[PDB]
Amino acid sequence: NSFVGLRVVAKWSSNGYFYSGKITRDVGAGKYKLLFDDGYECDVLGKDILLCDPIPLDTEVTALSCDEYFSAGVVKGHRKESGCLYYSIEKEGQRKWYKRMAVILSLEQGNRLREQYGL
Amino acid sequence: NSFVGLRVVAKWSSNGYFYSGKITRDVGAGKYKLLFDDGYECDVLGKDILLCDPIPLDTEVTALSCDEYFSAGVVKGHRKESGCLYYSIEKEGQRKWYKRMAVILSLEQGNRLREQYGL
Repeated sequence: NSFVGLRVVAKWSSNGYFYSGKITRDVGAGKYKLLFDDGYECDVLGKDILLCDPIPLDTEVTALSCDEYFSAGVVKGHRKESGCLYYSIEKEGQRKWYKRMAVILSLEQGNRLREQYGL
Repeated sequence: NSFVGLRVVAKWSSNGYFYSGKITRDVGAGKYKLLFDDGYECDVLGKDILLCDPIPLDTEVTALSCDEYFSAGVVKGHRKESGCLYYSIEKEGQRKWYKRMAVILSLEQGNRLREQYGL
């Protein structure tokens, strides 16, 4: 049951989005240190951490982009190119590719995925 | 007079990068509430906030990319298309376009700009 170095989607704020990152260390009491893709390293409780290296397909997510700001869409495909992972988020009936860090889950979506994928 | 609604590059961690965002509110004691482009809204001290809506040209920055991870480069141009702003970061003698959220300043790089652009 090694959970070190596994990419996970976890929230680091009491009321915030579930941002993507990777587990850098497994501390006691189920509190894992996560280095997030944006460079912020901090400790997060297992409940707040979702063990989803590939974002599940056909899962509602929040896509962050300069255009449309914080849109809501559904994953409709994955594409790993030269290590870079992209998710095909369908917003308003239109599929667009978003980087791993450009896709984060809302509180409701994170809670929905916690039941199945939750540390 | 007011700094609210002005894009700024500020750090929200004691030892962290200067992430881009926008001032959502001006609170007392020079402590401004910033909504960052990643959706994290929190209060930041004026020292940690850099007033640079367009990232300064010919300024050393840290480009975050899936490939090359946290590379370092220098801005060599800007391009705003349909609101989306891209910076031409020159890494290893090669100019590559990065989104606004894809470019963040390091501790030393951000400090170097504090003397000029610092709240």
